[PDB]
Amino acid sequence: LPVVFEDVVLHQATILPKTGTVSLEVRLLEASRAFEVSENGNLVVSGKVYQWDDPDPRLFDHPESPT
Amino acid sequence: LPVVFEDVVLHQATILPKTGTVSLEVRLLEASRAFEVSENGNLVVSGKVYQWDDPDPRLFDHPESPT
Repeated sequence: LPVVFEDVVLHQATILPKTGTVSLEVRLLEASRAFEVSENGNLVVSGKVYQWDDPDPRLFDHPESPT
Repeated sequence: LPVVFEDVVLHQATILPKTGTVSLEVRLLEASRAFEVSENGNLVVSGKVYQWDDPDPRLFDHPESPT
């Protein structure tokens, strides 16, 4: 699956504890091409994710050097 | 449940069939306080819906008429 992300925003940083686990939940809206990651009911990440329909190898050609 | 809608948007109008039925699917992201209604996988309505924490009757008092 070649994927495309857009307008990714990180609202808060989750801190992994030394002992235990943290549960991260992902909810997708296929129609609106929007996603949302949450922890304990608190929004942590949001943006837009959808499949890349027509990949272009041109995109990954290395850009002209700053120097 | 006193509810508050916000930034509601309608993308298309569904034509109720004369014969048969039409099924609408609604999805909520409680963390983002957003909702989407999809018809056959097509976005129809979008916005933000959340519970009204502190209702106040003063809001519904009729504004004085300019005439």
